Amino acid sequence: EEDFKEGYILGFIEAEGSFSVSIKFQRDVFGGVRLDPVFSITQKNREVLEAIKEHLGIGRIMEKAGQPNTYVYVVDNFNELVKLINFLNKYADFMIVKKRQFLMFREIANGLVNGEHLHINGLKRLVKLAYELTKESEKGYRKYDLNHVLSIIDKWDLG
Amino acid sequence: EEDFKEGYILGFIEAEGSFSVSIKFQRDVFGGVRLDPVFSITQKNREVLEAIKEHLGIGRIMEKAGQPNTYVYVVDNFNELVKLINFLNKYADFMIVKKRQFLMFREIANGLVNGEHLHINGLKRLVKLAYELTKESEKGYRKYDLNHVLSIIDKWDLG
DNA sequence: CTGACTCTCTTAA
DNA sequence: GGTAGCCAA
DNA sequence: TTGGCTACCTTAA
DNA sequence: GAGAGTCAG
Ligand SMILES: [Mg+2]
Ligand SMILES: [Mg+2]
Ligand SMILES: [Mg+2]
Ligand SMILES: [Mg+2]
Repeated sequence: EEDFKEGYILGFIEAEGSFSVSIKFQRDVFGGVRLDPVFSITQKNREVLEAIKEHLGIGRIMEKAGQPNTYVYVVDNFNELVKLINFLNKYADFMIVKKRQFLMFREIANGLVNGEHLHINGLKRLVKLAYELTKESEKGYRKYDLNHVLSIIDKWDLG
Repeated sequence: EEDFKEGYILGFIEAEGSFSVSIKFQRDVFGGVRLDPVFSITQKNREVLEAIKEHLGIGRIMEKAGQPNTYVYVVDNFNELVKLINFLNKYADFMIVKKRQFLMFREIANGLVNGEHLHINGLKRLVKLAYELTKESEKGYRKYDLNHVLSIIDKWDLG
């Protein structure tokens, strides 16, 4: 049964999967702030990343910078992100370890997938949701605090 | 599906599961050397460990020494170890990341279960298989090298 | 504006 | 993610 | 001899 | 496990 196989992935994602939304300051972007969603799984054994990549028909594999002979399975473009999300909604309910992260991650991805960040308030909202997301993880951090980012969005608006 | 749930576990085990066989020098044991098999999964989210434990009907949960507020799901007694192994043999075929570790782990666990370590040569073989196991691991280590352990067994045999 | 490659930072395995 | 010490059972 | 709680060591997430 | 820079597209 491949249901078992899909249980393998979801189980694998709960253990070593990663839902992240970076904030990149780009002057030519609306609001002067960009949100960049990135789902990924790191692994020494390139093999498993290959299966998953093949069973989901999305994402790419690479060498993890700074850690030679280690690989990262990544899926970040909007199109593949939707498929990824489509996939997880199916079992989201049994998601134990990372249910919240995903839910918050989906909310942001979809939000961008619906151009919510195309207006000031919309952008501020997603940015806030990104910081909430960080609060959910142990290994995450932020270069600048929320108010700082928000004050940059306001500066841009005055333009 | 209970099958999907079984895939969640196997996937979880491949990512963050642990198959270990410690060597402990105990002067009153046969060969002066003991091999101690331990399967375990560490996790901050105690919840997920509770499920797995409740689903495998075996193992225990504890806080992880040195890492307050982090938990470890451990299954090490011979009885539970067999059930654990019985479980994994089922899907052992699809195991990608840790297939070898398990196979080598099982060989040792079983070997002790059948008292193979009760005769010198038998004990020596399992000890060797343990070092092979460490070779398969990235985060493992040995306090003493193999020849040293083997020379302790020989010393004890003279007595 | 988004894609994606390069690089950086943290700790739970 | 993996080892090893100890002492009771 | 094995159980299992305590303490220690490493890096792949 | 997770965040940010840069520049081509
Ligand atoms: Mg991007
Ligand atoms: Mg792993
Ligand atoms: Mg034991
Ligand atoms: Mg891990």
